[PDB]
Amino acid sequence: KNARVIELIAAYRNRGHLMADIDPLRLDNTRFRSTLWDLDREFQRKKLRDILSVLRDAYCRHVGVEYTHILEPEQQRWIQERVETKHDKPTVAEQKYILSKLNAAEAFETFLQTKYVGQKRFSLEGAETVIPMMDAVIDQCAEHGLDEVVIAMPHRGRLNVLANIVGKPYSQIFSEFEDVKYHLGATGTYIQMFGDNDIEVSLTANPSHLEAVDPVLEGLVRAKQDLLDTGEEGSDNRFSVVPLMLHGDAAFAGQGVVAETLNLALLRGYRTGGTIHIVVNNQIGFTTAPTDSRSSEYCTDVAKMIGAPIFHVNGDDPEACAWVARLAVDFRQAFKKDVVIDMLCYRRRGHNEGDDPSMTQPYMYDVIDTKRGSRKAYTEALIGRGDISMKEAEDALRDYQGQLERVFNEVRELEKHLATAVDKAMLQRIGDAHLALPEGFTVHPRVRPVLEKRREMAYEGRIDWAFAELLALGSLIAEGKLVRLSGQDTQRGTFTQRHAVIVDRKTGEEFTPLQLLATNPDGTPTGGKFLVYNSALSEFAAVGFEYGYSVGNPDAMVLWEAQFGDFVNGAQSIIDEFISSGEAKWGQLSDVVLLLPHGHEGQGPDHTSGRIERFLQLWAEGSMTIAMPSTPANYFHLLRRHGKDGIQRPLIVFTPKSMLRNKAAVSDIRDFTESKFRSVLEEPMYTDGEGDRNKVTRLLLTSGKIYYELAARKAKENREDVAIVRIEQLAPLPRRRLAETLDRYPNVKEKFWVQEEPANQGAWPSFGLTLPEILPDHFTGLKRISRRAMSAPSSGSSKVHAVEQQEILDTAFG
Amino acid sequence: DKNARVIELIAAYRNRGHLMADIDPLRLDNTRFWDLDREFKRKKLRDILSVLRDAYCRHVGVEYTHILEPEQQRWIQERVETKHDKPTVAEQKYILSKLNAAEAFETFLQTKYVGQKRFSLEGAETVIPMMDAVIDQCAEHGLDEVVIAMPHRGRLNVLANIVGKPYSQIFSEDVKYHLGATGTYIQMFGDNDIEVSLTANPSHLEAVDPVLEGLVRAKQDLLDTGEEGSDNRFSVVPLMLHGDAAFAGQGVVAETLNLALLRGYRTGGTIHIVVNNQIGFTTAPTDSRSSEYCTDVAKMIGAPIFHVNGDDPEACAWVARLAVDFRQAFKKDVVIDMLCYRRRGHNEGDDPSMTQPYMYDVIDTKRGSRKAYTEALIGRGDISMKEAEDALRDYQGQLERVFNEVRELEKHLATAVDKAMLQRIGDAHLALPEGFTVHPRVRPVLEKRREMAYEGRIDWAFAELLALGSLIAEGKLVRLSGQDTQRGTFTQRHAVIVDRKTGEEFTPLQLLATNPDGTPTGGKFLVYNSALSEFAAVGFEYGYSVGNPDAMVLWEAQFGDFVNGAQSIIDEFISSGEAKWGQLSDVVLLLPHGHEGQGPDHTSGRIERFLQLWAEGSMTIAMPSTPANYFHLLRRHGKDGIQRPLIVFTPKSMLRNKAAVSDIRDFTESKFRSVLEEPMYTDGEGDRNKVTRLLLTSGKIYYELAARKAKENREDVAIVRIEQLAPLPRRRLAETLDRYPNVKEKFWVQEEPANQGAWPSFGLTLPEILPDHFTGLKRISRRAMSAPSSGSSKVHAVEQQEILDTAFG
Ligand SMILES: Cc1ncc(C[n+]2c([C@@H](O)CCCC(=O)O)sc(CCOP(=O)(O)OP(=O)(O)O)c2C)c(N)n1
Ligand SMILES: Cc1ncc(C[n+]2c([C@@H](O)CCCC(=O)O)sc(CCOP(=O)(O)OP(=O)(O)O)c2C)c(N)n1
Ligand SMILES: [Ca+2]
Ligand SMILES: [Ca+2]
Ligand SMILES: [Mg+2]
Ligand SMILES: [Mg+2]
Repeated sequence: KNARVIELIAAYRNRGHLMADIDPLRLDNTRFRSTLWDLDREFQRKKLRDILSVLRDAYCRHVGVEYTHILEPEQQRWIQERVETKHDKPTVAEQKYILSKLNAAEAFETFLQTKYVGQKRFSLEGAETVIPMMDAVIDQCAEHGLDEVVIAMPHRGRLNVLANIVGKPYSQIFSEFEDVKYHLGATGTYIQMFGDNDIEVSLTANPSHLEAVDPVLEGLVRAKQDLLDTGEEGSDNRFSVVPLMLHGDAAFAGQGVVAETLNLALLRGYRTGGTIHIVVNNQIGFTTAPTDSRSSEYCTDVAKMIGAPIFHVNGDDPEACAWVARLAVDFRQAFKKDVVIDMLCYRRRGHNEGDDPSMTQPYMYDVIDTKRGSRKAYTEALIGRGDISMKEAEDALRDYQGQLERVFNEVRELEKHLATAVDKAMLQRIGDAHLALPEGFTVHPRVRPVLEKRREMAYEGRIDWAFAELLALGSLIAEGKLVRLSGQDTQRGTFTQRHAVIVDRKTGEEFTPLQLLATNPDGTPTGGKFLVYNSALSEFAAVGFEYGYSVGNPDAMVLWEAQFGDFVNGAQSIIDEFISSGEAKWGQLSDVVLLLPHGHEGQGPDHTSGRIERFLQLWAEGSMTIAMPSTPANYFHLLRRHGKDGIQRPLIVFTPKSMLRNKAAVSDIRDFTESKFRSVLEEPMYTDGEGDRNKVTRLLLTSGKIYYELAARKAKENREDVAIVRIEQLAPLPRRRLAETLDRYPNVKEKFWVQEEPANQGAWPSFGLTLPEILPDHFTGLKRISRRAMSAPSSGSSKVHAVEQQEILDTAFG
Repeated sequence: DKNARVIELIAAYRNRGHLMADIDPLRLDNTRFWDLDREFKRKKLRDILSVLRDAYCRHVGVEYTHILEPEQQRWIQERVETKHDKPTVAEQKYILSKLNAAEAFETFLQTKYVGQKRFSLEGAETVIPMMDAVIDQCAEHGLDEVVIAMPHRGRLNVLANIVGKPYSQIFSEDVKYHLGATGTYIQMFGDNDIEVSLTANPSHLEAVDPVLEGLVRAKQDLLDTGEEGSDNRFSVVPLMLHGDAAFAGQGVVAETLNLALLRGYRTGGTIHIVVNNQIGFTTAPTDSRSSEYCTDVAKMIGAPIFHVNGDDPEACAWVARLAVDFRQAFKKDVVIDMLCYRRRGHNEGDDPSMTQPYMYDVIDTKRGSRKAYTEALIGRGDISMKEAEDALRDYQGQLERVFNEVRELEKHLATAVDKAMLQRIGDAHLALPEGFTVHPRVRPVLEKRREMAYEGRIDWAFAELLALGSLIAEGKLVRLSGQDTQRGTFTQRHAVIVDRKTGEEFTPLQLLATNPDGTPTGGKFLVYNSALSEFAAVGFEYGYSVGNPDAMVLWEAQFGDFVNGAQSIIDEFISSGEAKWGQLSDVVLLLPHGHEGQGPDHTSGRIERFLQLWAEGSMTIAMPSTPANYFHLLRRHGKDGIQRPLIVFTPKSMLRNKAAVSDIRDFTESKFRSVLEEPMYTDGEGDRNKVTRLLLTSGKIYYELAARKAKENREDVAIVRIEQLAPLPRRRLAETLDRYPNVKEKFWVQEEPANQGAWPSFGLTLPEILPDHFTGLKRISRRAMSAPSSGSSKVHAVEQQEILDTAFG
């Protein structure tokens, strides 16, 4: 009999949530419907009736608890102890405060729908309990003495969140009203009602693309945590900046970026010490029922992927919603792990103006039409429970009216009225750092010559691309800059060229040579730091995270590296919605760098192109910098200009693969110490040699590694009649430098744009249209030499590639 | 108290025993690992404990207590917690032959050719007898086909030893590692056979996952099995292979798992095999995931997960067969996490000890699962010394055969319908089932559709249903899906209508699947509301068109602006599948497009990006301006006998523009017109010779330009529409412009920013393909923008008016 009791306790803990009264609409009519002598027997000693009452109150009332899937026994025990105890009833003051938050939320929803037209799609009606729930999250974070709560959410209830959570005044919110305000960033200060603490509250910008902002929030919070010296890269483990992420039920289950972002939660390179997730589960997605939106019992089932506790709560019970919000913050503080709150509610009205929701959901909306809002329900429950008197409920209705009056009145009143060159000692210091190994450190025999060659390059020149990148990042760290670099296998490098982190052959201990540059020769810190990580196998979440990280710390140097540029299309939503367009749409600035390994080498259509043409198509004056450098020193100056220009603009770099090891693609020490970024490059025979520019009758304009192949062919046939000009900066077009360079070749009779990429790809679709328009005296008659237009970035065969590469070389010199 | 401790101990093994199971063949985690004669209710505590250790703590880690269905938990419990019959010596020798063939293939591949290391299955050979066990168990269930999707690793090994392709066809002439293949699997110890196919894929890991599901669902619908079938067998099985780093990191995995039990997307359960070699290129699992297992995402749909030791090919084969049986019993996904290792470096330039010295010092002391299983069968006494010798002569014989075989290879149409068809589709909207209650606001839509069918003024929404309805009447399977596609985002479609009193669904176009005499046409209308996914949903529909080339398959974006969420499918499959793999798709993407002041995410389907991806006959790209031209576009696409994707930029407010309606004769006596002139010149009293300014455009801006022309009586201006954007209708465009001899200036007019819409490609292409017609072509558009439009509807309205005033200035 005592074995049956242990099985009964486990059944309530494991599956009690399936019986919990969580749906305020009670749509599922079969949810609840599908010995007595032992009830008074004792089984710590407790009677079976007392065990069953504790289990029912904890697991089968307005809170459905999912936690037995958690592999950590200490986390399961922590939830058990706090959920399976008699809870102290909230004070009348706390209850009145919860009611006053529901009064503010409904008074805001009432004014919006009444004052303006076309506001229905933004309505939080049937879900107003999310306002005292969010208030409880922020208040509990303030109680923990934390510094900031950063929110990401979709558009539903956003302005209500602006007024009743962020604390933005109505005059600012509805200043020259109308849609753009449902996507803008905001900041405020939350002051505790019953406490003496305060906390910063911010709301990040987002597109309409639901859940796309999720990794952006995490990056943004991580950047703020690194700046506050809290968390993973901090001295304290408080993670004093809390991500609060809101979601819709259909989007949370359907968008892949949710899983990608959850997968980052405990990674050393991406953890934020746990996110508080709130799903506004109104059991609908426009006209779509949950049975067409997901293959699981709950919209939050994806969170089981990382063993996050999940709390399903009845949105018509704001006390249970506030209690669960505070429990979620406490769990996050104790275990530094994500918590999901599934708030079951409803969408009172139609999705938008042209929607009578009974057309597609007659049953749900016949039930919704018999519902009285959370505010009225809570006022009626408190009255029935004897917690408040008739005068107190009447005073609360007076508070609702005064709050509705205030917003109508306040809005009425508003209606009435730089050098990048470094010294040689800097290069030598970065070279020496590669050999300044910790005591007893064992280097892998294949990594040892790379280190020794870097010391040699630092003092003797012939600096290759891989070392020039580290010279640029190392010199920024020495100057006090925080440098964050990440991507797939970025510590070692996809092409075994980087070795930013080296691994002890016997212990596996990591050593980061560039980190030595964060300390000045005298021993004082520079203020700089090198944060280098291997990312998860994600593009969408990883690019979103790095974009968010550059927003969170505008003073950081933030670089994301694609394994091959070909895989960045997995992050297209981030490129389209944030990187290329965030500045013009929201005034949100990012200095994020995308490194895209690019080049035709015969490795197939998915190991060849970063789709230059797509980034050039997205570009519009002053949105991004787009470059394809051909020399290590020009890449070094490109990165240093980007980190020191004081301008927050994304940089897109088309980086090499085989050209990393091309012996002609090396730079002299003077190119680092006495030069700057060159947007346009001429052949060294004309700038440093005995070449005669006046013999040139044919000019080849190009970008990237094909220059070396064109230069080798010119050298082989002694073609003095042909010159090769490189466009290093593809966007913005270096109009003046390009015009001044071409004027130095007066006998040119024909000009060709030469590229490896197909005719419908690379720089030709934009340069072929733009160059004759911006420089008509220089580029009227410009012709293209390239691969034929293709539906894929290249052929699948390395043999076909080699024939096509040779046809480009023969056409340019034909 | 003692009996209570036993019940708690049993639960502990069932719930968490998989944490102590000996699943890692490398044993890298060094921290990983009384009265027992009393009989409890009746068996001894020692025997109860031994059954739990063998079931949960040996070479198989079982995760199943997360499953909400008690009958599924019970089914696994009964099959795992019992004394299993040891495999016969014949089955053991057969598992060994599959380990011999797979390892020999690997040794041949790393010796004969250079640049192959990156495809090596060494350290993971056990996936070959595991896949063989899956397919053999599906054949034992009498199923029709197993369709495989997998990444690069072991692909050619899978082709020869699973698909059964000959070496002459495999090594004939990197492309081979991405092509589709088909074969017949013949049972070794059984009398059944089953079709085995391998689908094509890009290098983009996990991208093929929803494509496989779509492909399988199309095959299931054709075989009348599953969700849309008469039987519940789901006789076409998706077998999906994965890598451990990709399975945890790619969002498309979760999106595809989310489709597994949906009425519009279910395939009756997928068998998932993760080749968990505990590494991702140079990245350790602790940098790749925030969960204990790479397969933890599968708990999202309550799938059972089996973690298996890849050095134990018997446990791997047993788990594969159990997985098939679970899939058949519950029509739900099963995940097999095969723990193994990657013997060599990721590729030619990789010494894996540089980044993982500890793992590769352990890997260097490992003997293959072939040498292991051969020696373990001697240790067990299951095979003799002569048997072990002959098994080595099987290996050498297999190694010789492939060297000798490749040595020998190296030596040697009208779209118009009759008025009765239109009337039938109109009548269908009022042919309600007995006792059906129409929603009052849906009632006038059905009555207006009968009226339009007989009297004309046919709007866009009805013209679409006239095209789909007429195809169904002709015997075509029509599959239509997308976010809120049954009703339509703009409340315009009503393909499915909902009973106000019962919630019963009624599909008017489904009545056209039955001829007037009562016989079936062979056609069907499959219309669904999709999940809130773009990547998986677009991938699924692309896959569905590949699986049934005879189906009319349409995917509709809520707004064209959200299709960038499916960019990997557009780039890797739709735009390029034909040229890269010879794989054909006739998939239709419907992208609601147009500048109306709803912001940068409710305005553009990015025409410029699709036009940039296009290269000679890869896709058809269109932006129709009339309901009848859209009708003929869809009917041409469904009847042309060409498998080519169609990209359609569809309207939003133009759905209700009273000028954007068509006459019955436009459906009954016309065809698709790639180029459209103004009706005043083709049917009216307009004089083409008065025209001095020619405006070329596409889409709804035509109506605004035509309204302005009419207002000012501008006989000097003509508006020509390009309905088919790609391929450019060169001949029809040249012949149309020749009819306006007094034209002194030509303008391309568009709503979209200068760096967007059709101008970036037309501005470069039109003066090149038709120099006598388009030299001097100028652009009238919005200024170049970093976003598709402004955020303000006020700014939009000013910009729309500046375009109209510039065109008539
Ligand atoms: C990636 C992505 N894919 C599609 C859309 C389109 N989309 C929406 C909007 O863009 C407006 C479109 C409708 C209109 O106004 O005409 S709402 C929505 C339904 C949301 O359901 P859920 O999460 O349950 O939340 P709620 O119940 O709280 O609304 C979807 C699909 C998008 N924005 N982002
Ligand atoms: C979406 C996406 N993002 C990135 C890549 C790049 N990528 C791969 C290749 O394309 C490049 C390397 C080519 C070469 O070797 O020359 S393999 C890989 C590691 C796979 O790990 P896991 O799943 O564990 O499998 P395995 O262990 O069995 O290898 C990653 C990251 C991709 N193809 N797709
Ligand atoms: Ca900058
Ligand atoms: Ca076709
Ligand atoms: Mg919803
Ligand atoms: Mg792997």
